[PDB]
Amino acid sequence: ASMQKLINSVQNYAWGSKTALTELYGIANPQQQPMAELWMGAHPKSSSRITTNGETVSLRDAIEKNKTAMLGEAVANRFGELPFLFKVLCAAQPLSIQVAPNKRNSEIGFAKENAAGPMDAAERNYKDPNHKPELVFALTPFLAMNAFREFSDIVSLLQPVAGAHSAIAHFLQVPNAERLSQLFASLLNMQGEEKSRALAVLKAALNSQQGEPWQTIRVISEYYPDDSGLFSPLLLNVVKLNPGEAMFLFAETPHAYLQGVALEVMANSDNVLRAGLTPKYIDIPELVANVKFEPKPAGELLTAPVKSGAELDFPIPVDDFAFSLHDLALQETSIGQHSAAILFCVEGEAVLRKDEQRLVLKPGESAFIGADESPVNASGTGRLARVYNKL
Repeated sequence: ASMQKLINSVQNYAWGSKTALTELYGIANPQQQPMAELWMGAHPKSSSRITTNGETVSLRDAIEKNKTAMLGEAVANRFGELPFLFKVLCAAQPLSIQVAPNKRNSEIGFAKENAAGPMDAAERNYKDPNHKPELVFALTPFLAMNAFREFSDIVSLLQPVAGAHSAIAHFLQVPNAERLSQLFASLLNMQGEEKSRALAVLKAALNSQQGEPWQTIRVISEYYPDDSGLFSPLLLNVVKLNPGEAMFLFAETPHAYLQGVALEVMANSDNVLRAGLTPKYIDIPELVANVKFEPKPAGELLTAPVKSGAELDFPIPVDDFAFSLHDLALQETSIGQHSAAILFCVEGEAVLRKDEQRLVLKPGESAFIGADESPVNASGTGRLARVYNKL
């Protein structure tokens, strides 16, 4: 079959929503497990499957058998694999702050660590040498953190808590990238009485400061009462994405997913460098070496999409993946690409057609389109998201 409806995995991580996938898409959950992520792709931990004959097969194994045909020649020769994983993300709670090292440093990190051999230890930062560019696209109102605030913004937010830590006072005295780096490291390295002091001052400020990002700190404190990451909304932009809005997560930049439901598209890497809101050991020197202490103005945080006909493209500044939304109507529109694609029904109902084959997707369902099977015609109502490669 030219178009392959996907059988996808749902990760039941303890942080996931017990209800979000059910309420959005009607996915069953009779025993009320946490449903954290719905995976669309060919990840070796849990590949999506396709149906042949009647038998199911791993999408990963199927691509493996047939790389050029499935991925296209460009993707096949550049990456050697499907170069992205596409998820629906549905936490019940705020998640860890993370930084993605760039490609060069991920390579260096992966090698530095092997030469001292241990994969599943807590000292380990680099599971592979890939970078991890990512886009998030809000499905429901989505609260996140991304990038450092303008320095003057940080100064204003830190004034009320100047007494929490001497690193704050030091930054306030000269608010520059050097002292921002020292502050960031100082905060994450707070211990014992130094840490209880700082957290006591912060929690007292919440009673006298109103609005954001103070409210965001309250939200986080429900789950991370004893985490130096509670100060992060004062350093990092807090963003409330409306459904349909997106943000690209650049390298070397702290970010976090705090509340809501989104699509996530990422390059393939299992590397996770944390920067707070975690009980795990953090290697602060390694983290600091992979952070660019440059402000990002709020006006620059969301990706500006571009509409052409029925297609809304979200320009991504890397080659690893591309992302577009497609309006559906009665009159078919042709959706084609030089690569493999995954198509996901965001809302309404999608009827895909390739020659004689018809495939209906309801919201939350997806299909894989191999490169050799492009283009397909789409009709119906609502919108289809597509992950692909523009190479």
